[PDB]
Amino acid sequence: NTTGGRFVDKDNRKYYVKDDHKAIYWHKIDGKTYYFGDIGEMVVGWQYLEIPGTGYRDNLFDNQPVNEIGLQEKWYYFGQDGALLEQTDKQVLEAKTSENTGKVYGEQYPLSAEKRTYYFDNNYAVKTGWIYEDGNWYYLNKLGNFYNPLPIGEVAKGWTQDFHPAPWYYLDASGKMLTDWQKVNGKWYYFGSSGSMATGWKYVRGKWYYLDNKNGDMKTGWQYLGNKWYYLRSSGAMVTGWYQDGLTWYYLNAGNGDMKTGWFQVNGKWYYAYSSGALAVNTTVDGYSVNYNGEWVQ
Ligand SMILES: C[N+](C)(C)CCO
Ligand SMILES: C[N+](C)(C)CCO
Ligand SMILES: C[N+](C)(C)CCO
Ligand SMILES: C[N+](C)(C)CCO
Ligand SMILES: C[N+](C)(C)CCO
Ligand SMILES: C[N+](C)(C)CCO
Ligand SMILES: C[N+](C)(C)CCO
Repeated sequence: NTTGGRFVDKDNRKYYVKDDHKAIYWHKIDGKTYYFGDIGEMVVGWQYLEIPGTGYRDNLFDNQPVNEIGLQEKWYYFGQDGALLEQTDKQVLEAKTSENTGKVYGEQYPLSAEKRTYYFDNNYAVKTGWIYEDGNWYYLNKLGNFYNPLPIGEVAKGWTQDFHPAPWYYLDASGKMLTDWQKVNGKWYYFGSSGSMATGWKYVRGKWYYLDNKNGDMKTGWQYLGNKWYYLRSSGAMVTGWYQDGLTWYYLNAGNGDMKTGWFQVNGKWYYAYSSGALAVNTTVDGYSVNYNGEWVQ
């Protein structure tokens, strides 16, 4: 809704001048959208800018006061003629890098040789968060790595937290979200149906597995958890019943799986495990005899 002015080439910059004042920030001119920053220099290419449409950064000229309101910022793409790319779906564009953002008309820089697919929201900003395409989920970065906004809107690869104990996801080499059991850096992780990395005890397909409570990696062998011992086989699955480690027998509780100590009964017969879990065999324990199977013979 800006009219009556004209574009001007001056001082190796581009301005829009109306009645001898310069356009600043966002303007809708002649069916296209432009942005002229804080002093009037028309921008081109990739730009991380305050969002348009509020009025506070819109239809303003440099003779007018500017509200000190700090608006939210997003990525936008402008053509080399300054016109905003008004995309609401997706488009393959030169990759944004450290060398091709925040430039104004007149500044010399090369377009990126590498092109990437960028996704856009209904208001022409680069989209972030989860998107679905061709049978897969991809995550578009919401934040910079851990201030610089460059990563925002890029396709996440590898281990990625989704911030609103934020959930972990793993995206493969093309960005596809993995589900179910996956081996990453030599260790097993379970991502279920939703993609969220499991932690703690998890019942999957009729067996118990323990994933590290913080890191998600599947444990095997003997594990001391919640003041009790459990034995997990090499596949990760929790064992119940009798288990022989070398010559030594252990009994893992039916159901819960915790290792028994002291006197315990299995199918009518009595057994004694020392504090280590080791079954007493062919000896006595406090007056009671136990045979080669560890059974109490009265
Ligand atoms: C990965 N999903 C989009 C299915 C859920 C994340 O909120
Ligand atoms: C990235 N992991 C989820 C594997 C560990 C971080 O604590
Ligand atoms: C070995 N896991 C059971 C952890 C995954 C393969 O099914
Ligand atoms: C039964 N487990 C102890 C293995 C899981 C939590 O109930
Ligand atoms: C079963 N015993 C009698 C051997 C000991 C526990 O009461
Ligand atoms: C860990 N336990 C004490 C249960 C057995 C020794 O490996
Ligand atoms: C002989 N035990 C009772 C110790 C184990 C049989 O599975």
